Amino acid sequence: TDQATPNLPSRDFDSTAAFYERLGFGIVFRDAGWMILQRGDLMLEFFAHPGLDPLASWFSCCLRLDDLAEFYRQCKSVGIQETSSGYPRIHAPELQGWGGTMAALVDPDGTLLRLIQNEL
Amino acid sequence: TDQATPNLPSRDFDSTAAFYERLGFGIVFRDAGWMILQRGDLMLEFFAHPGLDPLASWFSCCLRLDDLAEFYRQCKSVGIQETSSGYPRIHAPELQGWGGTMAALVDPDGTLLRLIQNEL
Ligand SMILES: [Ca+2]
Repeated sequence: TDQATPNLPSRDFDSTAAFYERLGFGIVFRDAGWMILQRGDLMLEFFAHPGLDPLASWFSCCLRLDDLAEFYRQCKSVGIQETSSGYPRIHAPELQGWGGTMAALVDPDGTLLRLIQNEL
Repeated sequence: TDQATPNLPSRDFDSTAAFYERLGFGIVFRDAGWMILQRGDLMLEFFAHPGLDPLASWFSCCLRLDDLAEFYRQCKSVGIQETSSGYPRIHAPELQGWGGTMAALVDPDGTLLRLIQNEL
């Protein structure tokens, strides 16, 4: 099956893996410069980027989810805080101008994951 | 189905849509700041980034393809040059350091799409 995957920066592969592992992602590949995490059909690939400046980062991807509320619930239960300040953090689901609901997760490297509910 | 999609920059949605249309992608959604292109199961999302410098870009994504050969054949056939610098451009499939094969496509905004043959 053809699939397009995001390529996201990681300042430290161990901390990235540990963060996403709490959300159900497992490592399916890892070498000195590349890491792939998977959670069911969700696949994220990370490149080593020790010099990243999170505040100047335009990195982001979308997670289009069949059940956004489950995932969102999961983020809050492992202790990611609902806040506007610092990272990592989450932003609650909000009705968007396009009739759908969307939340946001910001990971330890300041990467924005837009969480979007699939049109059921 | 859950899916993670890349979010890639575009200085001009018209030039982006016209380039990917030659490779079989259609527009699924477009507004002033966001655009979504689709080719079968491949989904790419673009955000407006008029200040981007295509020669200093860190943006990339992977295309993990059931038939890389076919895709690569379509790139050449629409006239994307196989060269070592400048954009857009293509890099021919290369047996990589994992046993698999890989090619590279650089798009009109300097974005690197790594083209990988899936393991059938
Ligand atoms: Ca056209």
